[PDB]
Amino acid sequence: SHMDHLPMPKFGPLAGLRVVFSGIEIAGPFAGQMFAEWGAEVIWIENVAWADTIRVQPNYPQLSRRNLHALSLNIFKDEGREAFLKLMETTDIFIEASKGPAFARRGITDEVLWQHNPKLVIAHLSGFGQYGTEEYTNLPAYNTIAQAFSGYLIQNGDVDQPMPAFPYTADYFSGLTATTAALAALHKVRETGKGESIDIAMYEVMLRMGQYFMMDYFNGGEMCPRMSKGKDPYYAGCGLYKCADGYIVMELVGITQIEECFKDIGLAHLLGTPEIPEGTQLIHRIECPYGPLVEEKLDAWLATHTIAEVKERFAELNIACAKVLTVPELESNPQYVARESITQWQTMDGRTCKGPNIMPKFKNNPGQIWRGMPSHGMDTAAILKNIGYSENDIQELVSKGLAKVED
Amino acid sequence: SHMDHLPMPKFGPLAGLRVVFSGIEIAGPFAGQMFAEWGAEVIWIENVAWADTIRVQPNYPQLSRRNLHALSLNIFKDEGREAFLKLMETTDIFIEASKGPAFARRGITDEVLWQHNPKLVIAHLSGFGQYGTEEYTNLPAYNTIAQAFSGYLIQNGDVDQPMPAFPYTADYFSGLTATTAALAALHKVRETGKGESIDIAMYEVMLRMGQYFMMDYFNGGEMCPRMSKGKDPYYAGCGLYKCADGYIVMELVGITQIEECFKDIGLAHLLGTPEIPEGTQLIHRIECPYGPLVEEKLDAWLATHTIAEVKERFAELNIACAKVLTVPELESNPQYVARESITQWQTMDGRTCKGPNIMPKFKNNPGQIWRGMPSHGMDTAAILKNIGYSENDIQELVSKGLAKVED
Repeated sequence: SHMDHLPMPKFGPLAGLRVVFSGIEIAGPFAGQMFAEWGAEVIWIENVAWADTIRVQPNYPQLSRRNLHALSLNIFKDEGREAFLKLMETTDIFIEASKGPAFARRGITDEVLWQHNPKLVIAHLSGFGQYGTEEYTNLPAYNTIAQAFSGYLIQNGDVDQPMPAFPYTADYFSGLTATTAALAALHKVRETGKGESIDIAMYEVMLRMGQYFMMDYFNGGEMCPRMSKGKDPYYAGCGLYKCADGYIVMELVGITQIEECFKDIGLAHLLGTPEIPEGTQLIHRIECPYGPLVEEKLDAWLATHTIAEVKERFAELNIACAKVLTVPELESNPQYVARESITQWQTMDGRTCKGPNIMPKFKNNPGQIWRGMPSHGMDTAAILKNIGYSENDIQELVSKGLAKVED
Repeated sequence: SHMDHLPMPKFGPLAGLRVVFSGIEIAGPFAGQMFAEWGAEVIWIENVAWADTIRVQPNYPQLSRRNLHALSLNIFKDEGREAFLKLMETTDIFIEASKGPAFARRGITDEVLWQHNPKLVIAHLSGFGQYGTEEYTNLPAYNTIAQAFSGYLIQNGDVDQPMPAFPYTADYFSGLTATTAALAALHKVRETGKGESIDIAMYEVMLRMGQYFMMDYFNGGEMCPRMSKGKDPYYAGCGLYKCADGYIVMELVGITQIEECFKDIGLAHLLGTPEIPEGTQLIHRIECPYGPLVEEKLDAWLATHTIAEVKERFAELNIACAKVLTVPELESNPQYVARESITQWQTMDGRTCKGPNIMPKFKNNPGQIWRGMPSHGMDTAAILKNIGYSENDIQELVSKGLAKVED
């Protein structure tokens, strides 16, 4: 009835949307919790005997589990499964992260889910997909493995040292993709009244994100080299450089930009040559015989100049650049301050917690932080009551080990 | 009327949705084109005198601009602005990437957009946001700058060499976020009938993606160190390692996993000590005095073993691992083959093009590739006719330099 709902402020583009997620750590819960940043009612399912392993992390979970309601229920066993499937009847979106088609193996097929709610949007997040070969389909999902398997890892790092993107980059791309896809499927529901199942394989997500140069390989050209110390694989004066008192990123692009920079770095005599003709806008480091010399002289000029000096000079010449900010430099940055990009909120246990604000910024229906990370099973009793369980019913579930209520 | 629509197959969760985007290169167009992967009608706006600079890229645009309709129109000038605002009247989502609030500066405020369509969802993608300080707000958007400004760059790379995530990682996270947020705002429209404006600042996107360890810094702990050659900052036996014939990623986690691996690598005598007690599941490299020795012996054992040998042994011990696949190894991988993860389609000029399939995989309404990348202004005439312009009207726009039709 009208009294049977979880209380929370009405806000955001997703007010009134009912999302439930089953999963631990980053990828799945990130996908689920994003809905909550933007106003949805999101229920975080944890197992009864053991909580989400994210909780071991000392601070991150205060951000990654904010705005959530906590259910602790064994969704695969007896009366716990009955409770889970009852919950599905009023759920709009269900997100789960598993080792392949684990839900189907345990008897909760999409068919079973749709029996309880034909409108349900189901997002399955896995390392290798819901179907494929016997060898790969049921393997564990890890960010490093997804990067390794997708060709993402091999293109990150230094010339002679590949490295993964950090931190847990594949988990975030995959989780975000799941949010996106579920919202898209939701659109279809609002016209047809028929749900959807989404097969998000982490390696396919990362495959797409690594295509900029890989498309050359697939279509008759060559795969790009890895960066050298964060410098562009192809274009001189682009990427990461070291100054006297820290790092900068820069983009040496444009006629006057190249002309005046060359003069500064002692290479004026290279201008107007066949190798660097009048009107050159971009220097290809491999194709141009002077590529390595340009880098040598650029490094030397930057090495003896401070970031402020470099920024001042690059501002004069309209060369796009930015200091590589260290973590201690973010909070006091005037743009961060003006936009309240880092904010504070209260934890459930009375402490001020610091971290990023809601992103992005919706004008008419902005997101907000309305509750800190909940404890294990904190909202179990309320959720079960809302879907028709008596106090006696809930007690029975708890004694049978099928649910856990508040600490 | 019913005859005034752009022809395309009905498919995907987003069939019938009308999306328009203004922008070049990656971030904005990636956001817009994703809608088209999943069935939406998406119109790509290009300037009249110059096309999207993405077109200079030899192969990537065949992937990044597939499934699109091409409009070439000067949306800020005279009759071109009139045409653009008329188009907005039947558009569901407008995405634009600009240097801050450039649209408002040029007279196309959100207020003006909503005058023509009060339901419109507007997504503004920029480097530093739609508001803030005079110093930062109107600066150019670059992937490297976003990584530098957000604390993402400083945490990627090697101990003594920071590097950006590759390729153009911030452009993809930011574009994807814009898609997600626009789809969320779309939900709100379908109940209230009122549109939304979304301020997606690239640095705020990347700020969120780099929080796993940064949340410790903000809340009384320490920022993590950078990885050493792709190895986990904290946990021994986790991350990237070099074998005899290539690289692997691994996860040394678990009691028997550590016990039997130690035996293999010549460290059996370290088991059952105060430093590595019976029942150790995870080795903290900094806290454990044997951390460096474990790495030394692990490197040595892996260095003399092939990937097949390592995989075979790690499969026996239930240690999660994967070969770092090179780009040439993807197509023939049995999982890629089974899932058709890499596919082919026809370009507009009659050639077979190779690249990733649609991701993710929707069960009931799968995405498909229905058209190759269009040419500059290819669909201008059709789009303008649909919104009420005569052949004479279009000719007038073309002669005035306000529109470009097909080559």
